[PDB]
Amino acid sequence: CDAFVGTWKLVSSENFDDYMKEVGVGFATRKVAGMAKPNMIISVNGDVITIKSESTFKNTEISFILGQEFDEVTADDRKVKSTITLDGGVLVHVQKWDGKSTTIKRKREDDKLVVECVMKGVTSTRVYERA
Ligand SMILES: O=C(O)Cc1ccc(N2CCCCC2)c(-c2ccccc2)c1
Repeated sequence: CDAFVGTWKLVSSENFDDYMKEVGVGFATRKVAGMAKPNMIISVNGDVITIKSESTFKNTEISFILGQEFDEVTADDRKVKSTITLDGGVLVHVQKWDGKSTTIKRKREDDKLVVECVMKGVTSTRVYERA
């Protein structure tokens, strides 16, 4: 994951409110979470990848090994079971909870890190730049 490592800042978002609605996030959390401009900090130590999200809304952190499921409390307080893999150079993060599923893909495109969040037919695209 060398080209993912570093400190990234959110610079654009599209369709995120609709993605959060599809996920089941309530009104007040959507409003405050949608305002956030997180920094995403990605690091690797051996086989362990750590992704931190720091913002005025919440500070979260996950550490994981590719292909190995882990339990995650999301920023909107879902208790999910997550599995992250590398598929053709894209980090693919699947979250399962309550019979539901959402997929978050992270990829390098030019000097950006593009984050695509999909729930059923709804996609949100979040673009990060190096900090
Ligand atoms: O990291 C990304 O930008 C993609 C992504 C996906 C889900 C997010 N959650 C879970 C869905 C409800 C809102 C919070 C967030 C998020 C994290 C920190 C502050 C605001 C938003 C970011």
